[PDB]
Amino acid sequence: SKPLLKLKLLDALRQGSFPNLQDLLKKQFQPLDDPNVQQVLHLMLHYAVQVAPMAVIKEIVHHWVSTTNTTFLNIHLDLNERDSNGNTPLHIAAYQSRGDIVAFLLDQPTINDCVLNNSHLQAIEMCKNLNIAQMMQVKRSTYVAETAQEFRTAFNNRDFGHLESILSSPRNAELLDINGMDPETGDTVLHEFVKKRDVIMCRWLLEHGADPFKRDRKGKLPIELVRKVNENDTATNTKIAIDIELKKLLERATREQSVIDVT
Repeated sequence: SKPLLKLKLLDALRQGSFPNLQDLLKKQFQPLDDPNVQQVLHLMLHYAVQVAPMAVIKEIVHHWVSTTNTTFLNIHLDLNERDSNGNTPLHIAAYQSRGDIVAFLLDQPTINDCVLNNSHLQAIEMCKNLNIAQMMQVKRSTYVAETAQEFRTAFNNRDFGHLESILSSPRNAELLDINGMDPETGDTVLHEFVKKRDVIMCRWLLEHGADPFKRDRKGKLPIELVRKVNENDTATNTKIAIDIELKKLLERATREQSVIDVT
């Protein structure tokens, strides 16, 4: 039954009519609880990238990817769905030299161009056409710079909601290094908040991956940026309580870190 569904879907995709595809799915890809139906639908974007016109690929993505929209399909297609080879639609598009599809996918809100297939390759490495590879490299570099800016905006305005959205992004897990030097300031975030003496932000950063063993551009560890104070107990040391708290936090984090960032 799965082979039948695959052949049926590919036939509709090759014909290139989205309205026809929509009707086909609505009437023949039922019920929603059929395993084969679900499995083939999950690979629809892969198959579309292989045989369908740009217009169809665009309609598929705009109709069934965004989780904020309810549709008849009743399935939110994953733009980063991995097939049995670990390939995503972007991997397929890059290998098949469909530059326009590659660019379109890279412009989508939920795209993750860092997914590795079973051979440990990213989509950009699938390119035989290096002009397409160059375009992917430039688009990634632009995104990296804009995201570094987004992160700076969020932490400098102390917007935890925004920070949550930035660090929870699958793509940012690899394109935004909380322990790396910012491309514009050259500074490392934990260090900056230690100097700012914002302990709550420091705690938040540590819980989200910030490493107390990381040295910034000046070769300084976060703990070395704490005010040079003697006392280890806040009792009767009210005027340096924040500094003591900060020192204690970083000392504890240094013990708890477990995995030191290696560069």
